[PDB]
Amino acid sequence: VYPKALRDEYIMSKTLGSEVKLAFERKTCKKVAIKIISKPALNVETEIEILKKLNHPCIIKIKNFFDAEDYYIVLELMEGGELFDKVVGNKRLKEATCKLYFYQMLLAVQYLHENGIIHRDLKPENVLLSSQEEDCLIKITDFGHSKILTSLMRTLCGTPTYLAPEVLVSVGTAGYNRAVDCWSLGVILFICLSGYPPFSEHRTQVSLKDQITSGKYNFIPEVWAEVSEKALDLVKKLLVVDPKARFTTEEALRHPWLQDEDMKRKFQDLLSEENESTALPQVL
Ligand SMILES: COc1cc(-c2cnc(N)c(-c3ccc(C(N)=O)cc3)c2)ccc1O
Repeated sequence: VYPKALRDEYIMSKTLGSEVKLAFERKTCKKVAIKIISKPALNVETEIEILKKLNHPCIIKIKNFFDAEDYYIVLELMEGGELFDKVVGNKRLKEATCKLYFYQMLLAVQYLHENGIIHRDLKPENVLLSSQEEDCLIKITDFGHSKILTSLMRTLCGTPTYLAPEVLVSVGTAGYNRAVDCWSLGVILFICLSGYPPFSEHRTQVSLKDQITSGKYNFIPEVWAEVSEKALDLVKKLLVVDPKARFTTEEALRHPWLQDEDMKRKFQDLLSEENESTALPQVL
């Protein structure tokens, strides 16, 4: 059974994932999502400490937290469910929709990056859709694995006299960890546009570690011929092996594919519409 303190504010309903439960807030009769996590502590102390501090349309907000036998985390409820469900089993979203979704993905991740945060676990199932409309807001979720951006920094201005070699060498590449969420975005954009994974083991004898390190991804021109060159061009620039050359969230946001005033207009429209709920009258 659930804590008295939890049951006291919420009315636990059905299951949504596995675990995430649906619940109603007593005060308001509004639907919320409650994530349960059994005992560990580190990932949560931080996911909360992060979520609490974050503030963006395309990042999931935390509504409440319960430290008990297990951990209960109360979040905004995304009604469209996971993005994974939209692409699983070679389903595929129309390009215009991918641009819409990916644009928000870029905004969200750029946001984290501006704030010294690295998600590190971006997958189709950590992206949630605000409704069942395929014209909806998406939100990034699952900050369990996030890093937060100085060891080297200090080590640097000192006596390199005893400093091991490997550490100085580590400098050239230091400070580029975020590049890994851009990889992941790349992988995601691929699956979305095509229907299929860039590096799977379906019909191929080359290892998976080797497809990825090489950069050589299963490219099936039959499916891709349906997809624009502008789109695919971007996928290519995110799936760069060298992280220093890889596209950043910003370079991606400046890419031709994303200079599309309609998709941006639709996102606007979509934005304000969510905000009508909270719209405070303001000074004129
Ligand atoms: C179609 O209905 C479904 C909804 C959900 C669902 C709805 N809202 C959410 N906030 C979440 C959710 C997903 C991931 C996490 C995380 N990993 O921390 C937290 C909350 C899920 C899921 C399936 C559905 O069929």
